[PDB]
Amino acid sequence: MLTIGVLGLQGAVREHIHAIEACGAAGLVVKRPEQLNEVDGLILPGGESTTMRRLIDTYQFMEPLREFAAQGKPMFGTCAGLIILAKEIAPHLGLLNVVVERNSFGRQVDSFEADLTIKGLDEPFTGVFIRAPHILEAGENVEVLSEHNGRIVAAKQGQFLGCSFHPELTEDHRVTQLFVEMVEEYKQKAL
Repeated sequence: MLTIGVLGLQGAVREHIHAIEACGAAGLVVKRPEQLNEVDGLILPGGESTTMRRLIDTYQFMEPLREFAAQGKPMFGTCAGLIILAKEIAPHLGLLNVVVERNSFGRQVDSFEADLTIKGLDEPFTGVFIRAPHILEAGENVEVLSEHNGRIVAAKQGQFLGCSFHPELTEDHRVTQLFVEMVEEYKQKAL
């Protein structure tokens, strides 16, 4: 069976692990780069991308994360991790071909929920947005999974998955399951 990592340098990880476990996979909190060899896919979560990036440097994760990607292993950037996985205008990994802008809303108005139609899910999914990054543009190689008021909020590209909301702050595990299916799909093809 599958093991999915959650990068554990910064921010909350307990809910992501719970969601992974709820989908029938094993969860591992990844605190050191060598542990990437122990998982079949990786969630990159976090709340504070700048903080997260500084820690990524401190703990020397950047090149291991690039090698993990090169192995074909799925990676799911949620909320801040979307920033780490994708591009900015115009560093981090630049693996997912979308340009992302950091949140600009103040602390008293930076959160909302919205019911989303997500490709691959039948019933709407309650998206939890908290200082959500904004995707400004998606490349031609990127599959849009969900949009809300004209803004791309979930996207997929091969082994990469990204969303700007928190799919783990709910008891609805259908978005995590989409990711688990990508990992299962990698696991089947892996030689």
